[PDB]
Amino acid sequence: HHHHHHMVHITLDRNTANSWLIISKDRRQVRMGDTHQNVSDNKERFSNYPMVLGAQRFSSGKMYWEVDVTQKEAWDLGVCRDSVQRKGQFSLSPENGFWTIWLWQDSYEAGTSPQTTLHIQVPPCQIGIFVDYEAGVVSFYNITDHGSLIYTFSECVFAGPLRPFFNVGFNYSGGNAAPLKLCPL
Ligand SMILES: Cn1ccc(C(=O)NC[C@H]2CCCO2)n1
Repeated sequence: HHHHHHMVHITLDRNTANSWLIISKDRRQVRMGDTHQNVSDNKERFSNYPMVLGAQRFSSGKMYWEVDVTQKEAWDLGVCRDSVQRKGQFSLSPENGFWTIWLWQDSYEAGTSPQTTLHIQVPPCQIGIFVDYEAGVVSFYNITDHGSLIYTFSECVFAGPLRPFFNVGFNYSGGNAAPLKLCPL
């Protein structure tokens, strides 16, 4: 792919984070804490899952960023509507305003309804995310495997401003403590 030149500098929005997340001072890394991180509750925070949004809002153009997932067992990544539900249980689907992929139990899947099996020969350590707002496209790339395509959502109906979306996953196993990191441009 030749999307690197649409690179954007993403930072995480503390105010949207689940109350157990720890966001680094530079707002470029997030991990699961072992307890509540001593913040007040607010209507923006994801309550049920270890999720957080980027601060940036996109309503036009082409955007590209990269995320480091090294040594994680579980995570979700992509974009979502600014108006997605924050509280209670929900599925990651385009009907609910999410365009995402994930790792779970040694398999990679795209957040369609129902979910789609991904075919990855080289487990990725870094994921590239490309959004073309006007075209209605969200694509995922395997940076570890020379940028190979993972998945394309096309005919997307964004229906609002988009925000970068992250889920660090639970750490019931003790094997999923590692952070998500936004990689330098
Ligand atoms: C499950 N559910 C429905 C609505 C809410 C909500 O807004 N909670 C946030 C807090 C902290 C201050 C006000 O309430 N949570």
